[PDB]
Amino acid sequence: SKTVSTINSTDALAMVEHSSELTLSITTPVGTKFVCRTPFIGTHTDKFLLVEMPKISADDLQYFFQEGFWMNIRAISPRGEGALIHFRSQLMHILQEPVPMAFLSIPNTMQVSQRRKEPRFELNLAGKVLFDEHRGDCELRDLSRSGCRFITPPLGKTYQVGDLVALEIFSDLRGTKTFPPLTGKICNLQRSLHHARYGLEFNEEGRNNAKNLLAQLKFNGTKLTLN
Amino acid sequence: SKTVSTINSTDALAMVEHSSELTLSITTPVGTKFVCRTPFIGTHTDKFLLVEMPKISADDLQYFFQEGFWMNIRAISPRGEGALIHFRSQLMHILQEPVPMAFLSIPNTMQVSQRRKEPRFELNLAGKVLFDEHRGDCELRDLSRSGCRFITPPLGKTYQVGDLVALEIFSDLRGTKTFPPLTGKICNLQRSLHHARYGLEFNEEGRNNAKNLLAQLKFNGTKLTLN
Repeated sequence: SKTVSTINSTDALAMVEHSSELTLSITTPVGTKFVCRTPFIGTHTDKFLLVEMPKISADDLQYFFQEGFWMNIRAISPRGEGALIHFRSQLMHILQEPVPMAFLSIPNTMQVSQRRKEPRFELNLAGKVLFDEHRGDCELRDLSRSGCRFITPPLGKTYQVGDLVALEIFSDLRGTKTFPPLTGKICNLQRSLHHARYGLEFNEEGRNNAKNLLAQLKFNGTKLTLN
Repeated sequence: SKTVSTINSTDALAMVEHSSELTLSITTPVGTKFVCRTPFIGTHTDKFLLVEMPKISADDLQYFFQEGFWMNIRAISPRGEGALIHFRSQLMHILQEPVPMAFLSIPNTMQVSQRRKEPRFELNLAGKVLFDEHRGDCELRDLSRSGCRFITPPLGKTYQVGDLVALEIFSDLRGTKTFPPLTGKICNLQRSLHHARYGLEFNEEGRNNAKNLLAQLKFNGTKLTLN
């Protein structure tokens, strides 16, 4: 159900809401175990992870919360069905003024357990959605190896969960031609009179064409674009 | 289109993503105005709002960024159509170590500019959704003076945008009786094989039974409850 992978810390931490609770698990040099919880404050650029200083005892601070100690930290994300972010960081500084705060290092990567088994790439590619012999307009919004997200004019033809559609995405900026079709079934949808969005899960052929389409796209840093 | 209201700061800031950009506007006693932007780091409880030190001259820090100076701030929220949060804060401390940070006061309330015109209250009340004489199970998840959000079991009959339905919410813990119907039009829906959620807008009398239902409810700090 949950897939775990290694993600760069910036993207990992962007999934965590500021003020949410962090669970810090510490093991001292002699192996003494200690756990404490405290709110996440935020991050300064990529230099430090700031947390509210936990209310621990003087002995706790002395034996378990020393600058230089490394520790395992768990953070939660409430997005979708929810995800867990696990990483290891070193306690760098403790400030009592102007408010109690602890500064932890930000590692290069973190382990994320989430429901999505793979990433989805953002993009904006116009095309047509074929269903029951009829075509409507659509715009591809994200694409993964196994599916995609697309939107349509809210007043056009609507689709239902389970419907089998084929997305013919324009290969050129002139409309006319289209990449080999992305075929699959409607997995989810969100609609109103203002919006119509759909999550699609490809079938074998659709996966084949997705890989093909993806390969013909050039990245532009944040999104994929025609090329 | 955008409605402005005054919200407690904890809730307003929860709408802002850590690391997002803040726009700081400062006016000196002689009327010199300065505007700069810098990333929001987070907040320590309700004591301070932390931001990365804006990249500005000694000149500008001297005339516009002194401890004690007041400034009006604008933050962004990406939720839904997007929202703006405006508030006034006093610069309390500037720290250079271990990283450059400015500590601002957190006012009790903030002004939020958003698309929703009124608040929606969370709850969990079981009931039935009546449509063409048929009754499907449902759970009311939020309620406002003008509408509500409800979900149904995934295998339940699905409603379409524009459908006129009536929510018969159980008034007692044993089913049996219900509150006067919350009648209205399906405004939006999100659906998959495993979830079915709906946003509903009340008609005139429906708005009346919503007020009447609400008033018959007991508040419990976080959500409303029966009895």
